[PDB]
Amino acid sequence: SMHHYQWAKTPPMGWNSWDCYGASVTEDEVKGNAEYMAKYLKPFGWEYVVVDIQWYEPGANSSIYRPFVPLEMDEYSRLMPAVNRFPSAKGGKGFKPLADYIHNLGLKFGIHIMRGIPRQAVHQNTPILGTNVGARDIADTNSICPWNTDMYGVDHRKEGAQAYYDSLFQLYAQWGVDFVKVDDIVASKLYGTHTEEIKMIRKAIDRCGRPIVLSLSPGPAPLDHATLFVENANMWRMTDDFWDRWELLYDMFEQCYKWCKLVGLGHWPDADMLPLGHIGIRSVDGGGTDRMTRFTKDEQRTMMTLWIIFRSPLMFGGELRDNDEWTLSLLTNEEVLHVHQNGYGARQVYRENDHVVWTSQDAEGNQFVAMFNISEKRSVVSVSLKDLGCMEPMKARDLWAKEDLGLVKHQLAFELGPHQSILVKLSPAV
Amino acid sequence: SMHHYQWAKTPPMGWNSWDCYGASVTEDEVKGNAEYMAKYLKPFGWEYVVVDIQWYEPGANSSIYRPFVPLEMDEYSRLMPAVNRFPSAKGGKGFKPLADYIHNLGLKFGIHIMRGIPRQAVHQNTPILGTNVGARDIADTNSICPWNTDMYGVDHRKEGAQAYYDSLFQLYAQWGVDFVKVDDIVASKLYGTHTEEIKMIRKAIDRCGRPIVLSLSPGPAPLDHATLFVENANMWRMTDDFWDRWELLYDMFEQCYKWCKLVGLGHWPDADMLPLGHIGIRSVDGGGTDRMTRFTKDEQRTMMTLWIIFRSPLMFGGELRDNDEWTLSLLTNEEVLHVHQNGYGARQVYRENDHVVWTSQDAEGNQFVAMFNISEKRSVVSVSLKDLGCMEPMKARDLWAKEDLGLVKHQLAFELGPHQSILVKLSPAV
Amino acid sequence: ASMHHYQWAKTPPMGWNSWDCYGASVTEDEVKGNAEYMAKYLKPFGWEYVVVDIQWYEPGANSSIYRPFVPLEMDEYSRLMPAVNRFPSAKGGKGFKPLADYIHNLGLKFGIHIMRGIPRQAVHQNTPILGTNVGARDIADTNSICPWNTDMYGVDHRKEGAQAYYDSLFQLYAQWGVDFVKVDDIVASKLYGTHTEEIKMIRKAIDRCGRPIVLSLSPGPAPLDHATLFVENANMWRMTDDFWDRWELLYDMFEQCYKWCKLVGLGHWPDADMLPLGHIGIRSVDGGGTDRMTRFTKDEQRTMMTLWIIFRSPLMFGGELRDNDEWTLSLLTNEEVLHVHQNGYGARQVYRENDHVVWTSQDAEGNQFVAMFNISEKRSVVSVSLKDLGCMEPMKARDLWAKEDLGLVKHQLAFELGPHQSILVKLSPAVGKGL
Amino acid sequence: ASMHHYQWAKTPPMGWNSWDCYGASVTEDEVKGNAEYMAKYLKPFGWEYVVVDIQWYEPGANSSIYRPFVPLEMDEYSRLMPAVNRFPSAKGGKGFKPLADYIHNLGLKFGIHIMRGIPRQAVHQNTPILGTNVGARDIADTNSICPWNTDMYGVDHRKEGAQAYYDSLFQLYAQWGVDFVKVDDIVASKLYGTHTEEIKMIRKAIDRCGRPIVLSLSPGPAPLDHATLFVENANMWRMTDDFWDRWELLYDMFEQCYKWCKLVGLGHWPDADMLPLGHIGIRSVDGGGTDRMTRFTKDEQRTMMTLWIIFRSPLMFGGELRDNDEWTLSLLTNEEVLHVHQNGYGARQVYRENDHVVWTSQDAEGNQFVAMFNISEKRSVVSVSLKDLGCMEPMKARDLWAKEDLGLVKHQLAFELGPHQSILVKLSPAV
Repeated sequence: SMHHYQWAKTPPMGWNSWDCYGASVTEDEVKGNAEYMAKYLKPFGWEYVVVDIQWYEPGANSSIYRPFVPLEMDEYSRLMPAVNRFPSAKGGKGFKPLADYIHNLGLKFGIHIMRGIPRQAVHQNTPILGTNVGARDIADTNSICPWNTDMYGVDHRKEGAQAYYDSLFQLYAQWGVDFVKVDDIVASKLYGTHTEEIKMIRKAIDRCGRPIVLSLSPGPAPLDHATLFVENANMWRMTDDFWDRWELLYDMFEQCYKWCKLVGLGHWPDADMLPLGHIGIRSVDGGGTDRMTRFTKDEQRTMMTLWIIFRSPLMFGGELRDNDEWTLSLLTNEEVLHVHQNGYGARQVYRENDHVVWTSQDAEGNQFVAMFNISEKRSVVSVSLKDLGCMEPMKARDLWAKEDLGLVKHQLAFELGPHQSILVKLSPAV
Repeated sequence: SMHHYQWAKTPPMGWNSWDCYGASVTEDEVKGNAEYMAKYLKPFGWEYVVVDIQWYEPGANSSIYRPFVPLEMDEYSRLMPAVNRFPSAKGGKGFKPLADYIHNLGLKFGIHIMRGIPRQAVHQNTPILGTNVGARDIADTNSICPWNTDMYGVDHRKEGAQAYYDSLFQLYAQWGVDFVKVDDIVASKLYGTHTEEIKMIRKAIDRCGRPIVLSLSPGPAPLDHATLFVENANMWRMTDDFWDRWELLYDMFEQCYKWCKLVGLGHWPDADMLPLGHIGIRSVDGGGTDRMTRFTKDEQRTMMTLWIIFRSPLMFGGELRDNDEWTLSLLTNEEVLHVHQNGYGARQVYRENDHVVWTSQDAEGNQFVAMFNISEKRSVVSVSLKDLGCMEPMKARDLWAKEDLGLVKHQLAFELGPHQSILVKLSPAV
Repeated sequence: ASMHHYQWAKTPPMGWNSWDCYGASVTEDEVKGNAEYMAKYLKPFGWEYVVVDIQWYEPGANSSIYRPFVPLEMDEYSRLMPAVNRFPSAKGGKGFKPLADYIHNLGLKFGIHIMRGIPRQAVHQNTPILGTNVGARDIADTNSICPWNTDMYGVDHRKEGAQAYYDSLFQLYAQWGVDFVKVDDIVASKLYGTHTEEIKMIRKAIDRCGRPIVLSLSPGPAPLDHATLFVENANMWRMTDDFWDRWELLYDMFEQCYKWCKLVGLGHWPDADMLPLGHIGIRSVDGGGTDRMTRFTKDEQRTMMTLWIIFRSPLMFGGELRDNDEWTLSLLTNEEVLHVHQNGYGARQVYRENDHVVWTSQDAEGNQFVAMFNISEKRSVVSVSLKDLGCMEPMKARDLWAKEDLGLVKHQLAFELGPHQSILVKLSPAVGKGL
Repeated sequence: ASMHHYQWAKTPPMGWNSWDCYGASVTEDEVKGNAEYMAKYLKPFGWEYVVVDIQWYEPGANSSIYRPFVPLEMDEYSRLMPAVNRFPSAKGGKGFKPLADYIHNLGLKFGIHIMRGIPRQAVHQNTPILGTNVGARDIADTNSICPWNTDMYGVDHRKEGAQAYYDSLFQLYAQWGVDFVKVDDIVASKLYGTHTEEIKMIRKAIDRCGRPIVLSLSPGPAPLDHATLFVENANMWRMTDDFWDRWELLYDMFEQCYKWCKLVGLGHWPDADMLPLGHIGIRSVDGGGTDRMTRFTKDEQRTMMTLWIIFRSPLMFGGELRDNDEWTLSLLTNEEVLHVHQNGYGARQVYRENDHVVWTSQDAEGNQFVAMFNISEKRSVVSVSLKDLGCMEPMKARDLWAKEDLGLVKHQLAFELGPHQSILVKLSPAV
């Protein structure tokens, strides 16, 4: 129904600078991660290189924002890249040179924005492109982000509000942006979902003339706005910021369950970025510092398995150049990636005693089953073929291990350690 | 496995005794409505004859309950039909004779039940079939319905709880019940959604060996439980009790918008019963008494048109034998019903200035467009073919009037009075 | 002091209550034994109420955990009655009169717990109401229960006969000689909030019954939003949910006292709940414990007594009195401390900072009382200046619990206090007095 | 008894406030004209505060609707200052000292409105805080705004300098001669609830400034949960959101008085808000009205005065005084009625039933005051027994507004009262 669905026919795959560099990534870091993606990941689908929040804040140095500071901005109230961090942006070029470089690697370019219009623009009353009202005249008088001071909300009832958002996506299209992650929009402790700005952004993107995939943040996303999200966004965060802590991974199981009927071509509920590999380099969030992910290998596989079968977008959050062989292997298993790319219909078959099973299928007769022990004790997790809707015996294969398991006549059953999972393909017997 | 979806491949259509007779319908009134349906309505899909709440309360005489009164019940804590109101239930036969009669007319039989176990069973500690525990041992000590005194909630953690629900659906299956409307389960001012009982009921149905369509009430249904409802129920009420008042009809537009992505084969968000024809005979609800519906003809058409394109179940709430020719005409237009039976993908194309357009399609390429003026002022309501996704000129037909309208080149546009609508079919031009 | 019933509780009620020791299950013999102990060791210090707590009408009660949907003992007018197995003197329809007589003969007063409403078994049978032709069924609220007890349904004040039922209850209680009623499921409720209309019906029933009956309301937390209602209708009302011998609950009470201090006055006492001292949990499993001596340390026990004393909470001892040791009894028989509860007024939090708190009050003879508390986890000096107390000159100081003169204080009071430890001090004039 | 600042408001403050007539936009000449009126006609009856309401620091203010995000008049120490265009005597950095001097010379007292916090522009420019090496930006809360005005950010009491900033504000206000401050965005907030920590900083700043400054808090509804806090820190606090000349809001006040009546006492006055009487809405558009005489009927006006009087709310006239008619003035100059406000105590609701309400209070000479109200839509007799008043014998009765003896009353007071009409009666011992 919505043309923009065609811009994300499978769930977006890429890298995002937040978990490794907070608000502070530099051009060289972005390029290095892009070069890695081009070389090792791109043939497996990984394509977006996304500069996360506050690329317009020259003094950013962490995940903790420096409040009330000046921001780089053009003459039409539009935030611009900090030239110290992004030297190719010198001379008002913005992100075009960086985006060109990324496109020349065969990749796509993404940016984070904060909902609204900068506070400094509203206080100074700087101009808006394409109208003779000033920034001050389109601001909401009662709309802020509770955890960041950069912006005020834009009031869609005001003349010039749509013009401002149109002008942002003109700029981003000029730069060659392919993806935008809009933040302080899905959930807010003070205000709830900013629905009207979502609609203004949808319209701005549709007018700018370029395919720009729309990601919305942060969660938890209310189901009450399911129709709005499904129709307007290509991806939307189910949860608040995800980190390498078991408790947050445990919690994702329920959110997937809650959102599974709204997953479909072009509109992807988002389990958030993958905190794998080397993270916390200039981020202090998640209760950690400079580290390798604190998820155990079992937890890492559990996460990948759930995000894969659910069909979350996959946005790697570590510094890619520091990946070891293990970490790279989580990204490049063709059999596993078939479930994400070509599976559909994912659903929770059951959840009982902290054992969970999910299943999906492809168009070729295969059924995929992800079985999870999300308890604190080792245990056998099982599911009958009848509960999967398989009426005959099936061949089983462990997709992560790439290992035939033989014929299964009645049930699948595996001993799984705490937080451990397995992903199995069932197919018709020979 | 959602095998129960197959029991409601299209949204259930039928008649329900609440709006005309409150809690107090008699066997004769049910039979008469069933005979009418067999004769005039069955070829158009109308098939369920549903006895609404409190068939077990011999003194019921209104929509206002008589609180704390004795209820008709068997020896296993199961409510039974009141023999004074349902004479064929003499001798412990329950509803089997009535259901047989209804089946012999080529129709299906439905009943209303209240969640839980009767308070009188708990207080007397009457037995539960198939166990040695008593009613008192399975009751929740803190679960009531705030607007009816008949039951206490059942506690799924107690031994015997599932046995009790299993026993209910064994009885209903013995009677030949094809449809159950379970109340005090979706929403509750005191407790929210009774999720655990929904699951016990799903299980009891699945175990009883007969196809029984599951309807849940009352709304508003939380979007947060969309997965649970979609997987467990065939229909669930979006709203608190719907009545012949413009305000409630106006409000339904938003609920349909909220629920539209969860509508699909086997699982139907429910806009509630149609307060058409002669209602309020022994009901005082909705702010009215014995009357013909207070919806104007335009309003009645507006309602039918929205429920049709949305694919709400259609449960007629008036005393059918008092239909006039106008009222019957709302129920026997095959061209309109096709949109309900075979349409899919219904969505709100836009809502602006209290003008609303919805569209859906069938697999044969027809596009259906419902255009609504829900404002207080006459106006032209229009929509471009482009916004419908039609890339060239089309022919249009008014489905209610059964009248070709000719070619449309750029936009559909009609003058519509306040609260008036039209339903149009678009197909390729010659 | 507009309301006549204020005169029935000029000082905050003091007594004993069966809940913390015996749950819902106390017997006549236990009640009498605690009364006898009170008469002989406590009565000269103001302890006078002997309160039979919840479910004296439930013959099979055996714990603090209620046995749901069981038969209850009741008369022919929908009124609950004492279980005769547990209260043998109630045989022959006499109810509590004999037990109350016995208590009155000791020079004490008698109290009972009731649950708001009318028994569900009355409403379902539709049993009669004294003094009217409507039945129990016709006065019940169709949407009013207690979420943690199944005995009753609420009564709907709009229905004819509702007031007659409550009047009839207090006619019964007056006939028995009841001097005190603790009405439960009325102040707070997870489902419904405060049952204001029933509070008013009960005020009226009491006023009509012709006997002075002190009205206690339970359970908390009491909303400040209903401060006026509570102040004008009740003699005491619970500030908190059930209090037990856990430091965390005692720590929390400091804030609730702060919140309620301006509504404390003659006849109308915010209630910090019963004192879980001595031997408790005999047939109670609440509070996370079983049969035990209170888990409060001695310091905690003093800290509790000190706050309740200066605050002017009602004092309802919750342990089985006959098992008191010397230490426990000493908490109850210090006249110098009790003077602060009986004759103090104006109690206020002077400050709270770094988990140090100081409260002060005074009497009409110009003595000033100061309670100082370390509610942190570390030993520390807690101090307060005379200026902050409003004392303009040097004062003599005395440690009321220790009964020990501390000498002259020129500028400030200051004491090293262990974690959870407190002190209660009296300040009186030095200028103008001999040496 | 305990708090020294109670002695600065031994009776409930009485005065005039510019909001209901001039919104945010009053001028020096308008203030001075109202003050002159007060001095001439009102001062002998207790009216003494002349209060300049919100946004005296916003030079372009022109209504009750704020002009968001505009630059504000401010000194080098992040402190808002009077707009010299509106207050010409403030020229040359003198602030409100000349105006306050003029007012004091009339035998009156001077009040100002402030918004909680520190100005956004000070935080963005990081202007200094007097007496310290920190800046405004170092003391601001990053998640604390007013939802209905854009001028300030909240101050974070945990930060070094925070107290110094509020101390500096009250040093300025004391230098000017301020005698009363109304602090807004502090009692209630849709986003954040009661700003309890800033109330305590303000209490402390006032206590340190060396001058008696009566502390009024706004806006309501004030939560009873914070009764202690308000009673101990403030001289008055708003029970309600902004009160206007609409029956519905007057009707609602009866319940708020009932809820707050036990916390009324010397020095600490729950506040039923300003009196929308006389000529209001001159440059205000709030309350659903424009330039007008109050839409309260005479009966409603009396009913309001009567409740505020017996309850002992502060009395802050909100109209342009110079346009009073003889009627309006009469509501302010009845000494017999005012005695109930000045010397009454113990006010309580005797009952409320069928939209009839009776309040009573007394004085120390044993007079008893009874206010009887018909707040229904129908004419009716409203009565109350002497027994319910606690009068154990017959009493003389006098209608205080009419100044008319009514004779001996043996058993009950009873009067036929129109809808929204009331009466105020004094009962005193017979012979």
